This record gives sequence, structure tokens and C-alpha cells, in this order.
Amino acid sequence: SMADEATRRVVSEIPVLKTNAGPRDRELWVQRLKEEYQSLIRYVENNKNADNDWFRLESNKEGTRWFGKCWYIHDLLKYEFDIEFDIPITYPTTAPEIAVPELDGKSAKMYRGGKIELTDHFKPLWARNVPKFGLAHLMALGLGPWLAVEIPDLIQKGVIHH
Repeated sequence: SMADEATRRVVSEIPVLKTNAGPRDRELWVQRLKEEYQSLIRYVENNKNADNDWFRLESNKEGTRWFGKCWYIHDLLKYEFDIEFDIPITYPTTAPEIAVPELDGKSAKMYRGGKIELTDHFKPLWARNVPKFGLAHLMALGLGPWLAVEIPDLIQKGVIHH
């Protein structure tokens, strides 16, 4: 399977997650958040080693609201976009909806509020891997390829300026 190899190439050095728990699940949710942070910081450190340090994320105390920044390089210019998402109650079986609010109504591949629209292959890929993928995988497999299409398009169309 080309799809299976492409997925492994992108995520194989990201720690896999284990716990099936969402925000209402008490000590199991605290454990899931340990897994989320361990997977995210390993992904960040890998990214720095690859000269591709392309995001920062923080959460609120309960880990239910996430926010931060991503950066995209086009023609050597660096573009920054604020990002945010809420954790669904049925996470991790359900994937979170990443919003880039400053691009709301600027890309056709987006919903109201700046929620990014991924391709239809993302959702079954997440579903098949539950509960192994977490927020690091959402960034690597969801937002990262979305930026690599949409940011060059919007710069060419004169919709985004540096």
C-alpha cells in the first residue's frame, strides 16, 4: 500500500499514543495528556533537527483548549498564522477541528470560523489508527500538508501578504 508507506514515512519517529480517553475521563484523561505532550515535544525536537520547526502549541490547564502558532516558508519568506482547537468529548476516536482564524473566508478549503477542510482520506486514516494518533499526528498529517497547498495558492492569488 502506497498510502500505508506514505503514512509511516511521515509519522514513524513520532511516539505512538495508547490511552482511549477524552476530556471528561478524569485520571485516564490526565494519562492521555501525558502521552500527547510526550508525542508533541518529540515531534518538535525532530522538527528542529530537520530545520523544519514549524509550530508551537500550548493548552489550557485541563488540556481541552489548544492554541499556538504555525510558520510556513515560501520563496524564503516566513509567514506566521495563529491556530486554535477544542478537544471533542469523543476524542481520541473523533479528530479535533484545527482553525486558522485569520484565514477565515480566504481559502475555499475551509469552513466558517477558519476551520481547515482536509481531504476525505484524512478521516478514514485517523479512524483506522484510533487511538494511536494524537495531536502530533494531526499536525504532521493534517495541518502540515494543508499549509503546503493553501499558503502557496493564497500568496500567488494576492490574498496573503508578508
